Amino acid sequence: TYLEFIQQNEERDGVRFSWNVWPSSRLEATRMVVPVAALFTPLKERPDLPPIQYEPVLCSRTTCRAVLNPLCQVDYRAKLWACNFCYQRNQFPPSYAGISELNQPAELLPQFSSIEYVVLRGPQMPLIFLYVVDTCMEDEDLQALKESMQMSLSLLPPTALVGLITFGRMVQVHELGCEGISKSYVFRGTKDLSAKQLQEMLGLSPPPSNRFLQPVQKIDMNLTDLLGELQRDPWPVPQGKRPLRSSGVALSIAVGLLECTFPNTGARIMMFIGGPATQGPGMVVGDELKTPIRSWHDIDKDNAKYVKKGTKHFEALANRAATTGHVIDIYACALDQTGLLEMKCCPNLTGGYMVMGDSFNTSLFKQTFQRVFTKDMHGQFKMGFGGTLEIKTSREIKISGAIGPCVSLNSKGPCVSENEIGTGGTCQWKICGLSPTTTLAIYFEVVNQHNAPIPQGGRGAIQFVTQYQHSSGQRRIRVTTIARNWADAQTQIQNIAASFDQEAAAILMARLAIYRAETEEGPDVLRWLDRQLIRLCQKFGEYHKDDPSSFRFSETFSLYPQFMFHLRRSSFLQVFNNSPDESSYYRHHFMRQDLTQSLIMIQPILYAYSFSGPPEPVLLDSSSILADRILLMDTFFQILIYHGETIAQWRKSGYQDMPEYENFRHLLQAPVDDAQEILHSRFPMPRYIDTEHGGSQARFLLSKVNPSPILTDDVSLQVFMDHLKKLAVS
Ligand SMILES: [Zn+2]
Repeated sequence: TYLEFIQQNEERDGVRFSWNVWPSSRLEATRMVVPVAALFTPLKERPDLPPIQYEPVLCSRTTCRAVLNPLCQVDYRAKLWACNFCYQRNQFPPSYAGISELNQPAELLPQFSSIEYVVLRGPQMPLIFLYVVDTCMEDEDLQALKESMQMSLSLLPPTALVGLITFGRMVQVHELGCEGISKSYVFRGTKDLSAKQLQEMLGLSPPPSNRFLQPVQKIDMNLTDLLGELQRDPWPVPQGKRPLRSSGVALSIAVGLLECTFPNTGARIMMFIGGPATQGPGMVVGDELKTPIRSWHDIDKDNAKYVKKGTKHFEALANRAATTGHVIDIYACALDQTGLLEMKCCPNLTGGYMVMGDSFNTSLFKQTFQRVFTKDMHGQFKMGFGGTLEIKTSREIKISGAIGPCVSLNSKGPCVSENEIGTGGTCQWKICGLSPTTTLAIYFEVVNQHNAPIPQGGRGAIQFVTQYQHSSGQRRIRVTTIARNWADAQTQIQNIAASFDQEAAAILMARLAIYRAETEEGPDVLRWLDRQLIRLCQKFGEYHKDDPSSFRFSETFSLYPQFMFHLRRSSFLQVFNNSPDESSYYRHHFMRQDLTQSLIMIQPILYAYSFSGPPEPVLLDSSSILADRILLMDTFFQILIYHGETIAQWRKSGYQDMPEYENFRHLLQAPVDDAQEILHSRFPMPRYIDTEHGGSQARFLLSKVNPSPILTDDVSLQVFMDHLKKLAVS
């Protein structure tokens, strides 16, 4: 089964390919409109497998150096292995001399196609956490933020190094390790500062001691008291004015601080803001409340003064922190926009988190901020730091590029395609921050000539190697080797077509579309998206020419156009009903999510709970809203519960509470158990809504159903389908 294949290979290798059978011909690979691409989760949580306590064995050929993997043929008589990539014959290290067919090392076993090594790379390093805190907010929000930060301090490893940079109109860099007296350097939040500047201005260069960054359990009590001591920015806010907030200067100081003290090691720069930057480089809006912040209309009509300048400021800091190996988080809670559009590149490129909300004094934020510090079954943070991702391919496949939370390392080589996609031109990327959630999209190109024979073994291989700093300080190397069969398209079209993963392809094409819209500022992303959908219909559909009623799709393709119908009208591509900060927020989380959550984002799921049936997903239509059943809707960003008319009065009357009807008792608790399960797992925490037929709060449900570029923009899926069928049969 291909369903069973897709599911097993993601659970084991954390990979979802657009096509699980690849065409031998580079010419026919183009003719299949969706490229050979994969969603890749490098740290896919794998509790069944143990960590391997020795060094990976590497192919001795200089131009290759691939890791020993289960696809390598082994001469158990001669104690040699042949690399599946370059066919070099390699000897095993003398530790393996007792290798045999029935007693082979872990890396050769098919259960370890995905494997993690624990290696020794010199001195261990403690985790670093730099809190950059906005103090231009109300005392309630500031006090609530103080609790969450004190709480996070209690969870950090005892050896972890912490530091505090507070800022309002001024930027104050605090000094730790000093007890009985505390110093602080104060900067104007009006001028920018470089690394070499800050080093000389702060005078920088077996228990270790740095002035600005100190161990947690060693200076634990002084800081948690200080966070409670922290009060508002003392400057008064005049009439109709916004506080002078200089977040861009504080971030530049925070980035430059770690840059010339602890470069090239794990560090989180966590910026908390309760409003937009109003002063200094990186400013998003003036201090006059008379002038509104932003809108997609203002920037479109070129009426946004501070957008282009401020964006360049944060882009410069993002590439400095990514080059240094540092993570930048942004926790923004305010009643209005905070500048996420101009700041998105800092978490987007370093793998840092982006969190939205109305205030810090909400359940939503407090629960989200502690999910950041979720520990695994061994008591260690689920965070990884300074990940280097190297990909190696068979000589018939080249790498077009990657799309997701990463930065290119500019590693050229034979596997790198000349035609680039996303973050391309390299076979290595840096990912400063990652978790078992982090999912990149890698795009490949079949290079084998059209009339060339099928490659040697009949299957193409791809190896993913991820070296990262574990949250325990250990150096880990995660290796995943996959293989898919080559196919002669001239004789095996149905084999290729049957291996199509429509869910993976839809998301893989979505990342292309969103990257092309958000980056490079494409004007007609939909016209590309519509054209590719029509070709896929013309290629893999069944029809008689000029007969739209004849058109049909097999089960392997039938869901793809519906995905495209919701994608092209979703908030990731149509932004003019959200604020620029909101649009950047949705795209930030989509670009780093697995397949399951990505499908939920593009096409929200609607489960119906009715008698005489288990919970069944139903069409996102007003027709699904029936009186007999209770429906759950997941939007990823939000969860909603809705009860029909007849069920609404049953519950208020209390038949649930009757000892007669245990029948109704479990029907109104089943979706709440299911909703609460998604609540306490997803990151960030989604906002939750429970409503009924009266539905004062049920407006978002109806706004997601029946809500009101060659293909039609009509809201009715059928009208979109009948137009797609018409064009596919031309
Ligand atoms: Zn090799």
